[PDB]
Amino acid sequence: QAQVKARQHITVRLPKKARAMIVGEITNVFKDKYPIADKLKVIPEYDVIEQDLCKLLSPGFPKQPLRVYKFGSRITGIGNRSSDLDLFVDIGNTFHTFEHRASNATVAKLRAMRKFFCDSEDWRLINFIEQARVPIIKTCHLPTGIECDICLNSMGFCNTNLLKYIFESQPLTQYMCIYVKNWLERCKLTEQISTYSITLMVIYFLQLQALLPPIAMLQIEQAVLVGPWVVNFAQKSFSELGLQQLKATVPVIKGFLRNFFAYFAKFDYEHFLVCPYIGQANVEIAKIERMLHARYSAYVSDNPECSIQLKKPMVVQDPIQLNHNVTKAVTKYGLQTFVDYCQQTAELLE
RNA sequence: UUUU
Ligand SMILES: [Mg+2]
Ligand SMILES: [Mg+2]
Repeated sequence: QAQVKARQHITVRLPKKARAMIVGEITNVFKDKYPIADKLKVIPEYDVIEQDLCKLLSPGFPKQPLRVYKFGSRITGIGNRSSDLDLFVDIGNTFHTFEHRASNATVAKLRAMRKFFCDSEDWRLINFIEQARVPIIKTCHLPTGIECDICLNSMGFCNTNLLKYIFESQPLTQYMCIYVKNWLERCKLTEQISTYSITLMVIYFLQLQALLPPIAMLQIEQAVLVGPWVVNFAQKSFSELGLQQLKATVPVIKGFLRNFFAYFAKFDYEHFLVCPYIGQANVEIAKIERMLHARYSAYVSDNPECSIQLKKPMVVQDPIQLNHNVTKAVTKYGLQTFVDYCQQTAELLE
């Protein structure tokens, strides 16, 4: 539904559902959605899901290692009761193996898992996505009714741990991510700009305010790796880095949110990228690849096809899987819509 | 293009 392409000189209007949230009192996140989201980091239903996954799959893979990992918005603390649950099933100590493109061994495991879900009475198979970069099974866990995305890739679990450390260290980050997440949904932009992408933009914004560390700062070398990617981070106390941990009040949340939207309304996406790995302002698309760690340089030297896709309208770099522009699918019209909504949202916050 |  691109009116933007036809009338690029016209600001695409902020949807009313979004307008009414922004214009309305922001207290909902501070007093209602945050307690829900915090409680959803741990609930008994997750245990049932993990247990049922082990019961279902252990026969098919008779005596090999099997371990289930939870990740996604629920685990980091920005989920809601309708959120799905993302799960990484490690079969055969596959955790530390990174697959740029899903290997045949990986895809083979996924096809076998599919049949178990159909046959089982406890699960309802929804989708089988072998073609996606991260192949997943979408299935409903009928006992709890919770929709699950099952994958064989450990990177999601790894960046969920990073997010959880950030949120707990600097709770303002969590409040902001819950707000922009709901904003994104009311703006109907989730198909282009994901919740995860906007979380990285919030973290990067807060890094520029000297309230969060650069992720590279937390990885000075021993290192834990998933292929060429450094997935461990030093859980340094923010006091040790001089980072003050703010008391998140409605006024302070509202001020950072307004500055967040204002910043990305005026951000130069043509020459710069969102870079929580470097965590410094004005990180140029032209110089980013030379600022990455030796394992990336080594990895792209032998595999140039695996380098980060920088020839896109919007570049947001995953701070761990440094070869991943998480906004690579955003179109110039989708970006323009995002910019317009940011602009109009910043105004409504004053 | 589809998890994060
Ligand atoms: Mg999820
Ligand atoms: Mg999911």
